[PDB]
Amino acid sequence: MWNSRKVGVLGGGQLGRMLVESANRLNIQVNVLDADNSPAKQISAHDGHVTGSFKEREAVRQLAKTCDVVTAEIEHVDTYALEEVASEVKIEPSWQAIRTIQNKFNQKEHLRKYGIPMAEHRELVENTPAELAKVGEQLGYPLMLKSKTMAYDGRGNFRVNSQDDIPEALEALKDRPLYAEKWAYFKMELAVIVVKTKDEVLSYPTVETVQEDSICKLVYAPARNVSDAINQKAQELARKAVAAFDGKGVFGVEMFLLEDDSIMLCEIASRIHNSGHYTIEGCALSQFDAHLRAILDLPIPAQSLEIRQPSIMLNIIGGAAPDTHLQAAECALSIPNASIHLYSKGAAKPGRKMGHITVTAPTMHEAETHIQPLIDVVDRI
Amino acid sequence: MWNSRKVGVLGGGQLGRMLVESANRLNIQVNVLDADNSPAKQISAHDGHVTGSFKEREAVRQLAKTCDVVTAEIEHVDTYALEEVASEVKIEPSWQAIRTIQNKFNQKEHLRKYGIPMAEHRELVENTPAELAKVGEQLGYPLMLKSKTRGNFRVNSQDDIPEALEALKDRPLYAEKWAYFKMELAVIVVKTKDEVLSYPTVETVQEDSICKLVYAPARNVSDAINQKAQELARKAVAAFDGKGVFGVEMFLLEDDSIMLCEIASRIHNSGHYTIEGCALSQFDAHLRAILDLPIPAQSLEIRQPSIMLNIIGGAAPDTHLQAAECALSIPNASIHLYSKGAAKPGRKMGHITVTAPTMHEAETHIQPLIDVVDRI
Ligand SMILES: Nc1ncnc2c1ncn2[C@@H]1O[C@H](COP(=O)(O)OP(=O)(O)O)[C@@H](O)[C@H]1O
Ligand SMILES: Nc1ncnc2c1ncn2[C@@H]1O[C@H](COP(=O)(O)OP(=O)(O)O)[C@@H](O)[C@H]1O
Ligand SMILES: Nc1cncn1[C@@H]1O[C@H](COP(=O)(O)O)[C@@H](O)[C@H]1O
Ligand SMILES: Nc1cncn1[C@@H]1O[C@H](COP(=O)(O)O)[C@@H](O)[C@H]1O
Ligand SMILES: [Mg+2]
Ligand SMILES: [Mg+2]
Ligand code: NA
Repeated sequence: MWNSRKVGVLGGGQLGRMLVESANRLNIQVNVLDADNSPAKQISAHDGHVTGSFKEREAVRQLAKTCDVVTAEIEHVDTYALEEVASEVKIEPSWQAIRTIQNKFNQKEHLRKYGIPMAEHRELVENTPAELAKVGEQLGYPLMLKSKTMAYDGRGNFRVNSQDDIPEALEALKDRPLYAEKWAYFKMELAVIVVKTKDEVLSYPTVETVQEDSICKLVYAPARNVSDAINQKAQELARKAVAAFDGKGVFGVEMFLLEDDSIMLCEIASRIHNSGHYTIEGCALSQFDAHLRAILDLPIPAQSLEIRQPSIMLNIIGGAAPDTHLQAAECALSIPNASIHLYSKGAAKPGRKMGHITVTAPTMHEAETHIQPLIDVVDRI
Repeated sequence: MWNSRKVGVLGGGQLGRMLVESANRLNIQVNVLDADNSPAKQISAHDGHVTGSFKEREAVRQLAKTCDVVTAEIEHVDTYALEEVASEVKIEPSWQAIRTIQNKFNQKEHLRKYGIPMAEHRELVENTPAELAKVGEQLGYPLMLKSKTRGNFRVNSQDDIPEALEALKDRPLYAEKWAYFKMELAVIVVKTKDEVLSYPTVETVQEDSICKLVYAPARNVSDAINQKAQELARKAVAAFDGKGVFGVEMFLLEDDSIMLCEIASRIHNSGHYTIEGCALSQFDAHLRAILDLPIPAQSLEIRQPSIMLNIIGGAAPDTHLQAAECALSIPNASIHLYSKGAAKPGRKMGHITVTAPTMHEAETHIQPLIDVVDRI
């Protein structure tokens, strides 16, 4: 009815899985495109999934020929197959938004036309040290070396501190299209989850995030020690970046806070984002519930995106050992107020996002205290 | 690891479903024994499930054979069948405790040995008019005609006896002395290998004999009554062997004293609010309890006032859809549909839990949904 439609999700990792939990609560059929038995398929026992990859032309097209709206839980999808099937199903958010967004360098130039403040950069026309060395004397060291495509979870980033790191950097991001970014000296990082609807623009509070080795680690929601003046500029900034893109759906906005208190965009995501996991226990409508509603033109009471109590989300990243992530979840079993989410991801690879723990509390202070020991254990591994 | 043990659950209705939701978060495998595509199995795509009824000796024996522990999501389960296998698989909570509980008369007699304040009652051996009549004289009217095993009949005076008896024909009974409560109460208790914990006392509301609404916590009920209820609950449940979540329904008497209504040996309707209401739901709590995992006390506390509205089948096989479609627009409304599909009259189709910082506030948001459901 309002829930008879089928939703095609390109990608079926943890994100796709949180989306399915939300789908399941409303009895909306979610057909997933990804490997068999992926995280999302694991909790949706029916026959509509499609086996194959989201960057796969014919797999992308089959999914679409069987669903009323096709969405994505990842950006590195075949937007060409999507333009091809644009006539057979609705796509939200838009294939052009995804195509743009999926190339970081391209995303950025798209936004610069829009006024968006963002770190200086230089594309790398070949992958020579000569080239890099050059760009180095153009924007200084260190600098962030980055792959234009396929990057997520710090996977296409490489900090270059000196000209002596050059070969390692290049090796590291071997055979990928690159660009370098002038350093961003942030006093903190922020993120706003924006929701684009048929007739409205909604958003959650600004949160403070902490990244290490280029990967998100913690999220404090709402953001600590930030004036309502900053929260605000942050929010405007985020809505602006989003308005630059076509589509209904949840959008993730990453910004850096300058020592000067001014704001910079770090990157924009045309999907459900790690920065918003706290919404599950943190608000009445999680980002995941929100996103389905948006792409299905279902209501979204704004009150439901307000934060119920303070919270902190800690990621459970693969460590040196492959058992290691379990030890963290295990410790979480004893943190008061800690909600544990394991991704059913398989082999835990170092740096691999394997699950998250979200801790709430009537006050940050107290949420901070409940979680310390778990960060402590997490830290020593 | 700590989450490599297998859980087999008898039943795959909305209860097993939420129980499955919780294990999927922990990636703990659940083999459900029930029909195919049961609400629960649909959210658990693996091959360990068993197709059958939890009333058939063999379906059951098959499930134990593939689990570490066996638990249940419905009370009417075969406990002799379960008994048989307590040799091959651990059963939590006890088949004995289950067996005792699923008979309300026996459940009742075990609990008097323990001091559980309850209604006086009288066992009907004959299901004869003359026998009932006598009882009535000791107990007074009206009184509650009850089956030990929809199964109740309020009897007002001598004359209703007749109607009252066919009314509960086939079944054996005992009648209960009237309870003049001013409110109904419920406590979700958690029996751990080591302790008996409870979540807060909540107020429950019925309609046509089916839970309709629950107010968490119970409205304008002093802190003392709350704790008294919690105490009584914990104490009755401690009279049982085995681990796991137990739901205890109580009567608040006019004099503010508490009387036990009944105990259910499992995750129970009155506790659904614990999903959005507490850091650890009753589903989360059960899985931990049975598997011996920590259960931090604070995680059992109510984060904010919440109200759960059950979504009950009406006359139309779609109506639940109205309720939920109306709820899409209710502020702070967390919707739970059971994928039971086919709406029949009075069937439990889903539930909605609405939260807010204050109970008054939640009542305000949910009102219209109530009217809605009421309109139909
Ligand atoms: N210019 C930069 N200067 C300093 N640190 C950066 C810069 N760009 C990225 N980072 C750091 O790495 C994190 C992840 O980088 P990002 O560009 O967001 O890639 P990913 O797609 O893999 O998220 C950022 O949150 C920030 O900590
Ligand atoms: N002794 C009693 N006097 C008044 N009402 C009673 C009595 N016993 C049961 N009831 C009412 O009947 C409803 C169902 O009774 P209960 O013993 O819980 O039966 P069931 O297991 O069938 O729900 C109760 O929740 C309460 O309203
Ligand atoms: N982190 C991220 C960025 N873009 C998508 N994801 C999530 O990460 C997945 C899987 O990452 P992994 O490479 O560890 O399997 C995606 O499908 C989605 O759920
Ligand atoms: N109503 C109830 C009573 N005891 C448990 N349940 C739940 O009801 C389900 C089945 O309800 P139905 O008869 O409508 O199919 C059971 O599996 C369990 O979840
Ligand atoms: Mg990022
Ligand atoms: Mg009852
Ligand atoms: Na950092």
